[PDB]
Amino acid sequence: CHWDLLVRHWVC
Repeated sequence: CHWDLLVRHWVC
C-alpha cells in the first residue's frame, strides 16, 4: 500500500 498521488489513492 503506497500512496499514488497522481490519482490520489492508496495502491496496494
